[PDB]
Amino acid sequence: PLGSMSQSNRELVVDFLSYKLSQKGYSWSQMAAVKQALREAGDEFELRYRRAFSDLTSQLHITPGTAYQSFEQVVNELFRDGVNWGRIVAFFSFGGALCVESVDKEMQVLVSRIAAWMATYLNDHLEPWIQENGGWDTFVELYG
Amino acid sequence: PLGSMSQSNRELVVDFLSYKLSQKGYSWSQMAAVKQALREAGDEFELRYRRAFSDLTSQLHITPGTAYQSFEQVVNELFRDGVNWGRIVAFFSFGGALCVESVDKEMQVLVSRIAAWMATYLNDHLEPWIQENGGWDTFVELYGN
Ligand SMILES: Cc1ccc(CN(C(=O)N[C@@H](CS(=O)(=O)C[C@]23C[C@H]4C[C@H](C[C@H](C4)C2)C3)C(=O)O)C(=O)c2ccc(-c3ccccc3)cc2)cc1
Ligand SMILES: Cc1ccc(CN(C(=O)N[C@@H](CS(=O)(=O)C[C@]23C[C@H]4C[C@H](C[C@H](C4)C2)C3)C(=O)O)C(=O)c2ccc(-c3ccccc3)cc2)cc1
Repeated sequence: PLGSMSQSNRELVVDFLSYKLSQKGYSWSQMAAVKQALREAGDEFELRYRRAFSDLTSQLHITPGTAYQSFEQVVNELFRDGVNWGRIVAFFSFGGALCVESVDKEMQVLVSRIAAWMATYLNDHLEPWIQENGGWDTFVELYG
Repeated sequence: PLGSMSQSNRELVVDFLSYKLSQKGYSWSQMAAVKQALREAGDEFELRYRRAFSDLTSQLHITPGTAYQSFEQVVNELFRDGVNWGRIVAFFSFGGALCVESVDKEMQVLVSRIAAWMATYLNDHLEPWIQENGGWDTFVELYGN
């Protein structure tokens, strides 16, 4: 019978197939294609701007009392000269480094908080620009 | 829909953060850890058994006319002598190679059908073994040492 294990097994199938296709330059779906391009873009960005990115991550002193306001202020400096795809990649890489740092410092509780901050920032600040500049599909075209 | 951006942007955040955490040996969730261990196990298996795996994948070529039974027949031979985690990894890798081949042959439509055959096989055949052998959490523990 179709219980809860069948649902989680389907999720594993989709994830594994998405991975294998991506290794050959193919994609499970357009969403998987966006996820893959953004994973690779973040790696490329972190490699190209290692030293300058280290200076950015050091600007936010994450503690269990850190509110969205503090994250928004640092991220706003990133988009000071306007929005572009590269600055959006830097934004994802920044939230990415904050999560790693939180777990390193045994503050795993902050990971869910960071994820919610990122979603709010995207929706409030970046989504209108993303829509006006061809959506995530254009980012995939440009990156590939 | 009213919640479509909220859903998709959240999905992107979760995916990217899961990826960054995994690169440093951490995991977003227990499900993310299962997914990562299975991705790495698949790569390991494919590397260790390159020649034997080539013999297996050459047994089946999916066309728009291929029925589930042809897939189930080949997969059944993987588990004729019993189930273990390594044979489960080989099953996932097998499905992955069938999907790659479908896209190589410009038949991307078959990838969702293969994924549904894999889910059916797991539900109809492997759930009792997975449960009895400690679930996917035991696979993660065993693979990680
Ligand atoms: C993968 C990647 C590679 C490079 C960059 C570097 N960069 C730019 O290259 N900026 C371009 C404008 S752009 O449209 O963003 C160009 C893109 C080229 C391809 C396809 C698509 C996504 C990627 C990769 C960027 C467009 C410019 O100004 O000439 C930047 O926008 C940039 C952003 C942030 C920092 C930075 C670094 C450390 C602390 C704070 C900020 C530096 C450069 C960012 C990502
Ligand atoms: C990542 C990986 C590495 C090796 C194998 C090879 N292998 C075994 O090594 N089998 C073990 C028993 S086991 O419980 O599967 C051991 C595991 C060790 C770690 C942690 C966890 C998942 C992985 C990796 C296997 C348990 C044995 O027999 O002593 C096999 O069971 C095996 C399965 C299928 C084929 C095969 C090859 C080509 C065409 C068709 C089938 C060959 C060997 C499969 C995966």
